[PDB]
Amino acid sequence: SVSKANVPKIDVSPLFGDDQAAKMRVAQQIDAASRDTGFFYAVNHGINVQRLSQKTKEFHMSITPEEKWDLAIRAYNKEHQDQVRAGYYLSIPGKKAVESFCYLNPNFTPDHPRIQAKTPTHEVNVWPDETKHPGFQDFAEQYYWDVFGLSSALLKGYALALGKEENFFARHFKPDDTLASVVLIRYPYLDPYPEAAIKTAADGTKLSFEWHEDVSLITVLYQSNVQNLQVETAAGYQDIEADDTGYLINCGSYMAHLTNNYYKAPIHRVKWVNAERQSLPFFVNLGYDSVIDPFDPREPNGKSDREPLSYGDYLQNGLVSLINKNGQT
Ligand SMILES: C[C@@H](NC(=O)[C@H](CS)NC(=O)CCC[C@H](N)C(=O)O)C(=O)O
Ligand SMILES: [Fe+2]
Repeated sequence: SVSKANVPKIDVSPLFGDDQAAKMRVAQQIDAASRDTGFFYAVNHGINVQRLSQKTKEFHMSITPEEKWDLAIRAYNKEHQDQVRAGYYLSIPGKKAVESFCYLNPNFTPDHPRIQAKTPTHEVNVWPDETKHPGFQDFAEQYYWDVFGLSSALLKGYALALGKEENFFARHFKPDDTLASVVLIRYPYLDPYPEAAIKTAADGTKLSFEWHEDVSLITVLYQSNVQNLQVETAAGYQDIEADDTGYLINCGSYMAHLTNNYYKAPIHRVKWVNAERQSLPFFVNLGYDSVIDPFDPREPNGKSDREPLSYGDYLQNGLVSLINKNGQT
């Protein structure tokens, strides 16, 4: 007997346009959801999301164990020391069910100043062989720019929601330096299902991934129509219903930092469900040196005691802590 969570569907199309009052009315809906369960679905987002699903299914289902070693992150392949973030995250049959492929900003090439200077969190994407996966790199790169465009529009809504000018976050979310990532997650069907891949909550619920706050400004998530997400509320954990036509949005712990917990980063987790499904998050992260002053929209004056925190240190530390709390993925 678990409840459904209030996860309103908000038409974000006005954030792409120039009707200011219409943008305010969207911002009011984002303010309301951000202060309630902390989730909403963005609809009328303009992304070709059936193609995203199909191309991702194609990749996941045609990639071979050989390819996966050749693309693997440092945790699965020691030869691959630079890859802490970007690459393949392998399955372990009998033990670990999930697997995935993470990629970063496509403008991180050997000549980008940030990979010349070896700045942490910045990596050059690895890719499969073009003729084994025809069109995949081109598809994936363009998806990165499509969701970047969406996320950019959402962030104008968050800014307006908070009483700011609309470019308040978005001006620091730039194609040249953003540390945003796409992750293409596969959660497979299996029996026998490997028991070491299931965790049990304090309430008995079986899980594929335990409670956590996201490491992001916001998170912009496509998922297949299989129900799996729960958010923690004052009244206990609630089910987030699936909607494969929409993007599930929520704040991460950096928005909570920037707003003195006014927009909280909702605590959530993933139920274990034995079904073939996709989780494709885009983590909206700012540039390495972005350091917005924390504010407080509770206060007549808007002043916060919190100290600024540069996005790169935030992210490097947060990613590492997520792995320590909830395991290597
Ligand atoms: C939405 C999706 N998220 C996840 O699996 C979890 C929790 S938000 N996220 C992560 O592991 C963080 C990956 C960061 C990525 N490698 C990067 O370098 O940026 C899910 O749980 O299905
Ligand atoms: Fe999450």
